[PDB]
Amino acid sequence: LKKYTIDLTERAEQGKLDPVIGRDEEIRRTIQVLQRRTKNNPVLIGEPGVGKTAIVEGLAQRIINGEVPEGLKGRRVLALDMGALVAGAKYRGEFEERLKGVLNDLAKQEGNVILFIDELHTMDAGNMLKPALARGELHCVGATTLDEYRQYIEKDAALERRFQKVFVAEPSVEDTIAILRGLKERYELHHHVQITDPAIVAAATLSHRYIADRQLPDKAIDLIDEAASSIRMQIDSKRLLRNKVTDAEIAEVLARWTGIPVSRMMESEREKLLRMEQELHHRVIGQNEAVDAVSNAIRRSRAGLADPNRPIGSFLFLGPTGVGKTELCKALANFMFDSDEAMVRIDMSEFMEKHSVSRLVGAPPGYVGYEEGGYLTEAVRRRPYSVILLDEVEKAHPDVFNILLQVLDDGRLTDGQGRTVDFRNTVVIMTSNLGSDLIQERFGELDYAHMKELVLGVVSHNFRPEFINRIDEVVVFHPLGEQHIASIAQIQLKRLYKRLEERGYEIHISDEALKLLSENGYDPVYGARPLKRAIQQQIENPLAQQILSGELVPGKVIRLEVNEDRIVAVQ
Amino acid sequence: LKKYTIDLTERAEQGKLDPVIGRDEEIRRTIQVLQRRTKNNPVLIGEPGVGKTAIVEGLAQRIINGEVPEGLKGRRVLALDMGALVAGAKYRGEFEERLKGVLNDLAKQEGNVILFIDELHTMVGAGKADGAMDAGNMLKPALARGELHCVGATTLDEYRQYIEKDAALERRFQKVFVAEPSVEDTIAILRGLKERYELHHHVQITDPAIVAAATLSHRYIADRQLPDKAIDLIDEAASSIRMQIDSKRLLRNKVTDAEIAEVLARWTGIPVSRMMESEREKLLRMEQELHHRVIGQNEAVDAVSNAIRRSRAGLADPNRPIGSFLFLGPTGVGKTELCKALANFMFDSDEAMVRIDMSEFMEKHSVSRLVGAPPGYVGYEEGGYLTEAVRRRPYSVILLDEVEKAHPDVFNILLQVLDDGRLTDGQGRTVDFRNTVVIMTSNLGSDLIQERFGELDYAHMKELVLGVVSHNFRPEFINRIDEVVVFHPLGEQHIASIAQIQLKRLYKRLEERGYEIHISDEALKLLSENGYDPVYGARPLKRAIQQQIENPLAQQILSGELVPGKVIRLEVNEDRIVAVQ
Amino acid sequence: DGAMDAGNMLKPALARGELHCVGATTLDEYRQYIEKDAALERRFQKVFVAEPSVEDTIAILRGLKERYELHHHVQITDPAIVAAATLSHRYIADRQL
Amino acid sequence: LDEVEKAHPDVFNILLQVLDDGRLTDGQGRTVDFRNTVVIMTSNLGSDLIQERFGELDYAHMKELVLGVVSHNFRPEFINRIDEVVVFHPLGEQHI
Ligand SMILES: Nc1ncnc2c1ncn2[C@@H]1O[C@H](COP(=O)(O)OP(=O)(O)OP(O)(O)=S)[C@@H](O)[C@H]1O
Ligand SMILES: Nc1ncnc2c1ncn2[C@@H]1O[C@H](COP(=O)(O)OP(=O)(O)O)[C@@H](O)[C@H]1O
Ligand SMILES: Nc1ncnc2c1ncn2[C@@H]1O[C@H](COP(=O)(O)OP(=O)(O)O)[C@@H](O)[C@H]1O
Ligand SMILES: Nc1ncnc2c1ncn2[C@@H]1O[C@H](COP(=O)(O)OP(=O)(O)O)[C@@H](O)[C@H]1O
Repeated sequence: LKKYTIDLTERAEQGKLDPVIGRDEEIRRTIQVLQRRTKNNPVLIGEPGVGKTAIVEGLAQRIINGEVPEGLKGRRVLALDMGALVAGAKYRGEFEERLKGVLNDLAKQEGNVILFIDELHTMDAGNMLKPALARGELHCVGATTLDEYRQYIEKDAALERRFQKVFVAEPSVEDTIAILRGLKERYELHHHVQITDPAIVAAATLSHRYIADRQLPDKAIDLIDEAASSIRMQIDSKRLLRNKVTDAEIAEVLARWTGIPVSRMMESEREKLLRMEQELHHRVIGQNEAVDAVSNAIRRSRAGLADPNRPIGSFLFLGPTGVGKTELCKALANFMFDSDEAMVRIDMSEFMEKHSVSRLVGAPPGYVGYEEGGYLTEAVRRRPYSVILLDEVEKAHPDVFNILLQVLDDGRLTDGQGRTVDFRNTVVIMTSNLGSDLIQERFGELDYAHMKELVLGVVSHNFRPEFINRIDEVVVFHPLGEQHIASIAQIQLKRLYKRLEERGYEIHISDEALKLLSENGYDPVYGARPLKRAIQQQIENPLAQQILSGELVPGKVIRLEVNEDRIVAVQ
Repeated sequence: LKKYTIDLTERAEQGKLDPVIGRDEEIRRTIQVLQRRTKNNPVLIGEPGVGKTAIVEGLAQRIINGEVPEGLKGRRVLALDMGALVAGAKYRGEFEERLKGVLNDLAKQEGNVILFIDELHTMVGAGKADGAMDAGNMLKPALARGELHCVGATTLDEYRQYIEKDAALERRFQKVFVAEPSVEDTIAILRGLKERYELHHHVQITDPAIVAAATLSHRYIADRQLPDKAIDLIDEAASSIRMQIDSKRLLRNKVTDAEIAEVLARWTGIPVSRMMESEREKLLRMEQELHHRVIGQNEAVDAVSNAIRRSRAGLADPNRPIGSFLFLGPTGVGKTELCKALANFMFDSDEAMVRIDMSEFMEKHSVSRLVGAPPGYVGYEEGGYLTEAVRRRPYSVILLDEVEKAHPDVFNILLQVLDDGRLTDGQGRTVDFRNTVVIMTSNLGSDLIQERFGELDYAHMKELVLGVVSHNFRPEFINRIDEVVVFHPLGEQHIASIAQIQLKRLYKRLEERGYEIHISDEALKLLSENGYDPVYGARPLKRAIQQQIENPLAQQILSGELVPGKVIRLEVNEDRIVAVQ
Repeated sequence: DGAMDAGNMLKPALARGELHCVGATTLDEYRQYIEKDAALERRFQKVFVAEPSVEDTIAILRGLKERYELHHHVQITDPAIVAAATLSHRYIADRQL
Repeated sequence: LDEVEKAHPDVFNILLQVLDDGRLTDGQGRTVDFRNTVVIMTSNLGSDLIQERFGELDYAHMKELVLGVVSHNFRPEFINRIDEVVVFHPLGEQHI
């Protein structure tokens, strides 16, 4: 009288119920599937929350209270017994006599009571229950993932005659909100535990902004119970306690593997004075042309106002290439993602094949290579975070020109196989390499508001008037002078400093000594690409010549001399 | 034997088997094979959901009820499962002791047992690990000696690449082809099976919901086979109504075709559900509902709305698409816009218009991009641009844009879609255009269409343009077109009515932001000077919002007097327009 | 035949309720050796904990050096501690920090 | 990696991870560090372009001439991850 008897009258006697809130059009689906006789086995597929707990607690609520009479109620079904199957059985084959005895002797009353079985994926998933499922015995409620469903339950053929994929879509933030609405039946009457409104949402907002590889509600019910365990054990660690529940309880639990505090995890209405001066302006004091996209074009995007089907956050940003684009697309990702993952560069410069059809926005059939294709074909299926560049589109023959008009408008959203692409959180920096190549020489009297109307007015509409008729905001990047790269040639040398103090050499360099490099440094054609090899050929390959020779001993700082026709820093 | 093989014959004595209706030529041919001396092994070759598992359940019901010959009288139909034989077979020859345990129990039965191996292809290469196969190589002597009576039931392409590759096992089975029943042959299937679903659901199922469970399944569900979806639909509908009596004559239990097409609209997306909607309001106003978003073009809508009424009355050719149109005429007149309207009428989504631009098919090598590459060539398993798109949406308006810019050898690809509604892919699969509307815009006579529209009233643009310059020299393509449609160019009467739905669909959301604008009547001809074009058409009107109305807000930010919240006007002056707060 | 249940026997303390577990073991050996036993990993939920850092294992090495200075009778110098954590992290790849 | 231009272009995506990070994923999912190897790729893409170098090409413009022929064969993300593209001159009479 122990194993195969579960009485569901007890569930209101002990309060053993965790109520489901949010899923009703995805659980009444698993009562539509279950009520059939062909394919009457719902297997619940996806992220958690249901798992044979929504149909069993959402079943006694409509019978015992008494709005409907007794001539209609009577759908009293039962639930899973799984615990004592493998445990307590010793032999080979005498384990099997318990599983055949649990299904055959529930037929003592000619089908008076029916039964569900839960969580069938393991193999008990079609080795000992397969005649028990094919004989039309009783119907069960499965629960798999999506990939473990196509491991076991769909490349079979005799099992999908009864099972069918029931997918649940990714849930709200209000999943654990009502978990702590009812559960004060157990918390305040005997322990007086309060958890405030900004403390339930705090452990649940971690999905669309913080980390998006993991599901929400597994990360919500566990990071509240650890934050609520504060009082009874920190009083046993051998004005007294904040009884006002704030963001502090979750932050001790959440930030014990990151290192970033509360201060930028709840970016809010007044927090936008605090999110101006954190990481963008300590690595470099500057790069304040692109701060406009987070100041005036941010009000209609992050307050529930992001309309994806017309560009509102698309602030246009121009310049040359290799000159500061790729760092800011990483440093704005460093300002957002707390790390480095934005690797995007698109140029239409030096490739002449018929493969420029797939680099647009995807390949229609008749091609080779859909797995990579173009770069933007793969940059949403990898992860939805990428900052799209557009360079050097102005050179090919004019049959290829006007295909840039189709994506920027509200005509069709242009995905590839049925799942979405990014329309809301992308700043597009493009590159203008028209006659701004002779202007890079001097930094005296450069135009900010004389540049784009009188220079561009007479040079654009001779060959093509359909390019700048839309695009008009032109402001230049930094002109390549002396001291603005003397900061940049210090950034690449200070990662040579840390490369060198690991072996005991601290090298200094003067304002005179690093503009010795500037005669062999930058290129107006490539940007700041020949800066790094100029560090190798001028100092770093002569430096390793002297570290190995032993004439630069660790400990003594060395200075330079001006000398004969090859310029190296010797004693 | 009793550990693996489900006994179908004692599952028929309890009444647990589905009543099998019909199949008496495929059951008799099965018994004709099951009574052979050697190789008495039928294989019920069909397709998924044809009824080949419910043929042996109509053979096992037949042995008990006794309509079998003497010789099959009193047999047992055991349903061997090759998934329960490779179930826990970890070690060496744990599988082979399961067959040779089953095969030696079948020899103790001295031929009184029929063995139903459902899905024989799961037997080809079962416990195969070491080398030589172990399931259809252990049965191979007792299959050829006429010893174990093996009713197989596989599908035809699972027979083709599993059982036909073992040519020594392919001969031990006799193909009893189970063709799927027709739409009238599955009503009698479902008329007798309806009571087995009435007793399970406690739900009354009318034969109106059964005569329409099969005509709507066959017409609209094309991937499945017929007595699998027609019984899926009634089981889904009886479970949809089983909610309405549990929780919350007018609280009904009856299934009618209202509930059957509602489940099928919830499956595929075709809303032909009930005419108690505004469809009675819609079926004769089918020509003027297009006029809501196709301004003018009375010859255009009376060709497309009369052709898609011709098929909703069941009167059109079922070996031909719903409409085959040649929309030759000027650019920006209602050519591409009507097909969006025709998709937003028939399949009520203008995203169901498969636009194909035939300037991408300028040269002759680029014709296997539409139809698919042959076997062995690049882009074979990808498919074609037209055939795979119609396999995505078989219910779509195909727009073939500027077909005069195609190669002449792409109209040859487009002779079979028009004549028969078929196009074979490069992989030998045929796609079915019988539900699509193939509309083909062109600019081949547009120089002579535009000059004579206010001269030759409504019919002489059709005649006499064909033969001097236009398409008659390649004559096989003209007569396959359903209606050749010429487009009269737009005057000022239409572009005033065409330039009113620019923001009409976005109008129904953006009121509380601070925008509601009524019609201003002074800047009407500012857009009617660049937009109303006799030569280039009304397509520069879409740039006449991107160039005329939307400019001095989104770039005039930094000066510091114009801020949004005030609705702009336009008046006829030399203004460089102002905006007062 | 009837054996092979060293962990199965433990679970009659889970029938008691007395069975308790803090799984700290090899992760992929926790996957394929706890394969069929769902009654050993009932709701043991994914909470992060693994290898440290280079400056975290310098504190490991600085407190453990007295066991290695007295086993070998050498004087492990604090440059050798930092260089053992930085260079092994950089160069040795198959091993953990 | 000699005769590198004869490799299929799906081998350069595998080779790119070597020059990007120093890592390369084994087909069993093992990460192999290449940060202490010297990876040399021998190719002759600009073969008939260096045979005319003896007139007015002293390895500065000649480096950019062969990197025009090579950029038609290798991806631009691949060539920038190469530390040093080296152009070999043809051997004179005194070298033989
Ligand atoms: N002639 C028939 N009379 C009565 N019921 C039928 C008939 N044909 C099919 N059915 C029923 O319709 C369904 C058809 O499924 P099956 O009989 O298994 O066909 P099937 O060919 O085996 O499909 P698969 O893909 O191989 S499982 C079952 O529920 C049958 O009971
Ligand atoms: N919508 C929801 N309503 C109520 N509880 C939820 C909801 N979503 C998640 N949960 C909680 O999250 C936990 C998920 O755990 P579990 O159901 O074991 O995961 P799985 O479904 O993957 O087996 C449950 O304990 C449940 O209480
Ligand atoms: N703020 C900056 N100002 C100038 N140059 C920079 C800055 N940040 C990075 N760089 C330079 O950009 C170079 C990389 O540019 P390049 O290789 O031409 O383009 P990409 O990285 O997009 O391929 C680095 O060598 C670095 O010196
Ligand atoms: N007969 C018409 N009815 C309704 N709108 C029209 C008509 N003719 C032109 N238009 C408008 O003109 C625009 C034409 O744009 P576009 O599609 O670029 O031209 P085309 O159809 O020639 O390719 C459409 O957006 C449409 O709103």
